[PDB]
Amino acid sequence: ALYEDPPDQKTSPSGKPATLKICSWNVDGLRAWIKKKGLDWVKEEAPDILCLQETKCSENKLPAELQELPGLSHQYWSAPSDGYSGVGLLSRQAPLKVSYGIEGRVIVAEFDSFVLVTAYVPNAGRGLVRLEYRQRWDEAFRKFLKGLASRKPLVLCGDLNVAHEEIDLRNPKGNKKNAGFTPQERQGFGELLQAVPLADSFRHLYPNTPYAYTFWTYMMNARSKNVGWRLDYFLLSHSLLPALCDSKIRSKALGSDHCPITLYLAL
DNA sequence: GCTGATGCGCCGACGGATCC
DNA sequence: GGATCCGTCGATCGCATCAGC
Repeated sequence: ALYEDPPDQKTSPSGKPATLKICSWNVDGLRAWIKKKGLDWVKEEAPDILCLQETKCSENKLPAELQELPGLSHQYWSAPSDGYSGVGLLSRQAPLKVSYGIEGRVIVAEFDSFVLVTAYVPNAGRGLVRLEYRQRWDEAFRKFLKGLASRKPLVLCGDLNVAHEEIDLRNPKGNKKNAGFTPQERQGFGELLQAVPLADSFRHLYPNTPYAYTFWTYMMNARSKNVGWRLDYFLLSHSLLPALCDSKIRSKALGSDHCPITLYLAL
């Protein structure tokens, strides 16, 4: 069954209008994604903040298009030290603080009224050869997130590399031993929401909506059949739920095997 | 400088067995 | 004997290095 995202709800349930638009995208390689017109999609979406994962591109190699972004001119990049991984954070307004780590996987940006964490969570790998690291990472991430000095509410977004529940992927039965849908990963997502605490923005608004995916394997034309996974999230502190207008899956924006996701907050 | 081979990280389809 | 459950296998992309001209 295919899916079409409901229209954009730009007003919080109390009736206040959105004032912050946040977009997150695993881009499957930034230089490729630019060549496939992904920057055209960003300009059409006009986010206040743009979070990229899997840039596979060090800063000296960022295409020049990236300094032709005047609405997103405060840019911060993090790649591993040892053409793989990599994350990026672009913002209309300069943040108050920017830090990296908890690897080239996490950027922390403090804005006026909240703290944005974008994350590219390590993959448990084919055959699960990296699942134990993932579980160790999950726990270090959690403890890092909880221990964020600021009393400001938390926005965490990006590629979290797990389909939380069976509703979040097409083939839950046959993927229960596969990376991204192990009991160990699902449990990890569960602990994060309660430990921190955090809420799954998309399902707080659409708790029963099936077939909403942010990832489709390139193989076997899985995207055309909407055979996919929900691997990309916005996660909110409980106090930011009143200001939550909508959380979107931009299924039609091409350029990666991940699609963009977008958050509308009313601050 | 540029190309192509190769290596690496990143499951849906399919075949066979069991169950009522 | 249709439905379901289980294990096996081939395979998309982007980017790196390496070899050659």
